[PDB]
Amino acid sequence: LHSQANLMRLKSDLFNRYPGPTKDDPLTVTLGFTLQDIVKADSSTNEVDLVYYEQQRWKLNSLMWDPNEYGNITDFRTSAADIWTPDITAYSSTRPVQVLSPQIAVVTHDGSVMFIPAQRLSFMCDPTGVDSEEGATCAVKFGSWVYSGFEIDLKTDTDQVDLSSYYASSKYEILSATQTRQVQHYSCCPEPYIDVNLVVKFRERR
Amino acid sequence: SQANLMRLKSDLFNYPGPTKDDPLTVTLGFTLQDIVKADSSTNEVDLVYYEQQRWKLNSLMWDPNEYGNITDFRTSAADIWTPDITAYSSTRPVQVLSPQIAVVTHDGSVMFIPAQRLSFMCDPTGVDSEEGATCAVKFGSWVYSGFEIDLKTDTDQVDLSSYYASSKYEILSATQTRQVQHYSCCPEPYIDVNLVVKFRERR
Amino acid sequence: LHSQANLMRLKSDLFNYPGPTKDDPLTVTLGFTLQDIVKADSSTNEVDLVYYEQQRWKLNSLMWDPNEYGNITDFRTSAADIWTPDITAYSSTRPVQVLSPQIAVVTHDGSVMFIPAQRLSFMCDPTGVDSEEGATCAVKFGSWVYSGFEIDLKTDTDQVDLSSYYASSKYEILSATQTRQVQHYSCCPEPYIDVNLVVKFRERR
Amino acid sequence: KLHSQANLMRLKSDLFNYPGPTKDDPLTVTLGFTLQDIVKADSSTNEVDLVYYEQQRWKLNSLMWDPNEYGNITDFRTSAADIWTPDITAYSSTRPVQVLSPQIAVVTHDGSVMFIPAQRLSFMCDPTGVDSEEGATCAVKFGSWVYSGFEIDLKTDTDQVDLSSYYASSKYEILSATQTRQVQHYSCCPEPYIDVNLVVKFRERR
Amino acid sequence: SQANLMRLKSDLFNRSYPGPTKDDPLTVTLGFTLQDIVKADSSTNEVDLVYYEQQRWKLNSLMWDPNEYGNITDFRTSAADIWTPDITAYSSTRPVQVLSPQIAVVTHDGSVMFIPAQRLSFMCDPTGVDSEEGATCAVKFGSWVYSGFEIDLKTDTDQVDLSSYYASSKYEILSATQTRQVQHYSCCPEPYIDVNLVVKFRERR
Ligand SMILES: CN1[C@@H](C[C@@H](O)c2ccccc2)CCC[C@H]1CC(=O)c1ccccc1
Ligand SMILES: CN1[C@@H](C[C@@H](O)c2ccccc2)CCC[C@H]1CC(=O)c1ccccc1
Ligand SMILES: CN1[C@@H](C[C@@H](O)c2ccccc2)CCC[C@H]1CC(=O)c1ccccc1
Ligand SMILES: CN1[C@@H](C[C@@H](O)c2ccccc2)CCC[C@H]1CC(=O)c1ccccc1
Ligand SMILES: CN1[C@@H](C[C@@H](O)c2ccccc2)CCC[C@H]1CC(=O)c1ccccc1
Repeated sequence: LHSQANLMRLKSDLFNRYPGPTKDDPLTVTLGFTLQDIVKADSSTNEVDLVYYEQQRWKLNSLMWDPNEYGNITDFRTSAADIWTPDITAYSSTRPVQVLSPQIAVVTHDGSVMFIPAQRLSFMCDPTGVDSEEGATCAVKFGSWVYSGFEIDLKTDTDQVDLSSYYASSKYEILSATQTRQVQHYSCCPEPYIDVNLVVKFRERR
Repeated sequence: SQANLMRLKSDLFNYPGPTKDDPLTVTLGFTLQDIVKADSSTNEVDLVYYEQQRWKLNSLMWDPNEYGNITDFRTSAADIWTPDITAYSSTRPVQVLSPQIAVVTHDGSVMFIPAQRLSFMCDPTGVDSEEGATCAVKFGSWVYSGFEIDLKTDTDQVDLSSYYASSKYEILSATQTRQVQHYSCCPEPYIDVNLVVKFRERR
Repeated sequence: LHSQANLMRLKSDLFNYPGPTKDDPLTVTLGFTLQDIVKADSSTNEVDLVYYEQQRWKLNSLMWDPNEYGNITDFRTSAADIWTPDITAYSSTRPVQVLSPQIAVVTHDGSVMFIPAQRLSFMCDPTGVDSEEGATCAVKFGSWVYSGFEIDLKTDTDQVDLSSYYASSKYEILSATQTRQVQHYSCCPEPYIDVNLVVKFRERR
Repeated sequence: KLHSQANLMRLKSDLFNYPGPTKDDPLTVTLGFTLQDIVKADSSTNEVDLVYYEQQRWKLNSLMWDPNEYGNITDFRTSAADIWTPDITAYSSTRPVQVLSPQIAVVTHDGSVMFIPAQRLSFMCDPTGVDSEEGATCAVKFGSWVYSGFEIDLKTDTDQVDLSSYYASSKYEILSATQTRQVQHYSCCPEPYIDVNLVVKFRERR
Repeated sequence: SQANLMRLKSDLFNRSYPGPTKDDPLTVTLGFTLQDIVKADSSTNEVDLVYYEQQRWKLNSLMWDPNEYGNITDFRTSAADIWTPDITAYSSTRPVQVLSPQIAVVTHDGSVMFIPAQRLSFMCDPTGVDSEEGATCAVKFGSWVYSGFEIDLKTDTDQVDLSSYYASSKYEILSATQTRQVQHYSCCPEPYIDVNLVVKFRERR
């Protein structure tokens, strides 16, 4: 019972009292993808639909505390709406992302945050060769829409997409799936933007 | 009578979810109402069902004698904490087919029974045979591990007593089973109730 | 401004109810006007209807004396500004699509009327629709969370209003009835009330 | 510049900080349709989809002001949500209307308001004969859902639907399109309701 | 540095913009980046595009001195925190779908840049797409409610940016131009400004 009034004393003290990153306050977001399924490939429009979850990690000094003086709370679940989250976007989506999981994140006492939204995405992809041995290869990069490498940097823990939850009876078998940090330039802006590029080769099952 | 109830609600409302120190057990039961569609071009199947959810909070307890012998009441689910029970292998956002209103009883227990339509990952191969198709989908808290939310069932049988009698697909069997599993994000295990459905096309 | 200010003052007073109970129960009267059977899907056994649903109920908490409020006898209000019953179609397969403005009318005796137009997909096997005998389907409506002890349902007629049915629909209506029923549900000991809409239809000749 | 926006921000504050029409204080709404396109005709469901915009004009004494007491301001743009708007609805839609334009109205100093939303509407319509020289004919009426002829009256400026912006390469050519005020009874209510009936004759382009 | 920023945004927002007037007009620069022609429907004559709409404008009310806010020169903010122009496609057939965060960048001289990604269905007869010559379609963009006297438009170039066009699209772009036009509409005596996007395209191979 005391435990609950310690948490709401913490949540109140952190929240009731962060404008996003700046070049003076740069931030690094670690990204990693777990591909659950390739649902559909449309060769009349060259759209492919993926189901996956995107693990996101970042850290802020604004959210730090000392467990010692909050009944030894080390972390808490909270709405993603109640905290700053990064605007990590797919570059070649052809439809708005459909969110498949609760929008709840976990804040740890070192100020570190973790969010793992599950999503359905339609993206630009030519499935030619998916009915052949070689299969088809498509790619899609993910990055902050409005924050350049000076404000938001990206990182991965591995270049292999997690395939351990891939749906074993999908219409499409995964032949490879990698995730790789890149740096590119864009017409709007002198400054470079960071992406993590998701490349997947796939073909029709047996 | 009415004054008692509007006093009770304002008293009870004016809980930050479960913690390791204060865990919660949620009881789950499924009632399968219809297998609407089986798509063999994308391997997706669409179900209409209820998700019975039961849990209990000390913070929602009261003495009926102090509130005109009121023992329970209806409230919007938005007025109370509800569990983030999610299908692991959905391919589209869940569509809610019923009012989201729960019932709280004086012992702090809550019952909530939403109707939903879910598209999930399922290969219907064999649905046009005697032996039918078989698919599974597991349900659980997205963000709470077994240390914060535990699950249980009262029965391993999915309720088929209202299943639509003229559906395109007849149900051969449907079971609900609690499992424990690990996920890459986290060292703590997460609990699920796995729904396994066997079905085929109607005569 | 004098009748305008009398209405501001009235809506203030009334709006500034925890739903029905066993002690303070409620009767909702329902009627359906079927405008169209839009689509029958025999690959999924789903049929789509367009109709409007007249709802009536009465709260003592919405009563006022017109003499105290400039002889105002009734007013239009947003459905969100008042309590509305949770009348739900039992066998829907998609969320209900609202086709009309969500505005109710409250009268000085506390009665309320609300008449939402809706597109509904519900579970229906349309087999026989291409024969002289036609197809037959049913969908029942009722409170999701209130039993017969908290909400009762009534109809004025068992005939669905077909006077606005689309004359050039793909589907011709052989009959349409609306019938009050009392039934038990697994969740609960106490029976719930429904109004059962039974439509009989065939492909246009 | 600064001053004229000081006066505008004043006016809006003063006007915004009306319960709809009553029998004692009824309102006349003028309606006019501009048909942009017949997008689709579905003879499997007898539904037709139109894109059009709906000109709405009405006048309120509560929105009246003196231009001379507010820096010679004679009108302003405002969010359609910041004011009362009429609940004009199609009687035979088969799907919720989709709004294709910003929801912004213009209020003039005499209390008059104009609002011209673009919409896509599916409504009940048997396209039988769209592939003949005579074409198909369909009708849909528009009116206040909850206000009778005692509360809201409807009028048109012309019985001709504006076809000057009809899409020249539509799948369907317009033979005629008219808008006509009618009076009718409905089961719910002893009071008659007003509608403007839009009658369109069309055929396949060839 | 955090403090200065949260001091600025606070200063700019909770202490003042009512949109443009005839007395205080605004010029918006528009540029399009065509990403993909996704679909061409010859049964309904609709074509779906994915594109950016680069928008620039400038407000005196959004100006500040960097020396009074720790030499801050710009900042990111949600599109909802500020006024944005109501730039609309004239001939869309469905509501626009937003594909990117709605976040803008404000600079100390009061200038704003906003680059939303969108998918649009618009009116387009794709006859000829299966030929060497291809199909031609056009769609104009402008303020829905502001005339040339309130909002003017300009382009930075006649060339639609094709440098990110999807290389394996079903349709290859033959040309794409963006041209400012002036037009009168039935509602209003004043002329309304548009930027007209004209795209020539054909099936790939
Ligand atoms: C750079 N950005 C790209 C998208 C890009 O962020 C991206 C890169 C990789 C993966 C996803 C998105 C497309 C056009 C929009 C711009 C960012 C942008 O919107 C902006 C706005 C105002 C000032 C400065 C920048
Ligand atoms: C564990 N979880 C699974 C979903 C899982 O909760 C589940 C299990 C069974 C049935 C449905 C969902 C997918 C990936 C996301 C993680 C949980 C998760 O989102 C999280 C976020 C921050 C900190 C700790 C955990
Ligand atoms: C009884 N009810 C039916 C729906 C039922 O209300 C109904 C009846 C006729 C027509 C439509 C709906 C489906 C399963 C859910 C339950 C109501 C229900 O959700 C509930 C929740 C907590 C305590 C007691 C009851
Ligand atoms: C009159 N109305 C018609 C629609 C009608 O307004 C209409 C007429 C022409 C074109 C469109 C709609 C359908 C059924 C609903 C009723 C009005 C209505 O909703 C109501 C509600 C409470 C009290 C009194 C009236
Ligand atoms: C002029 N306008 C056009 C749209 C037009 O702004 C446009 C032009 C080019 C490209 C897109 C939109 C269609 C009909 C609506 C009117 C503007 C309009 O809605 C209005 C409303 C009240 C008072 C004055 C004007």
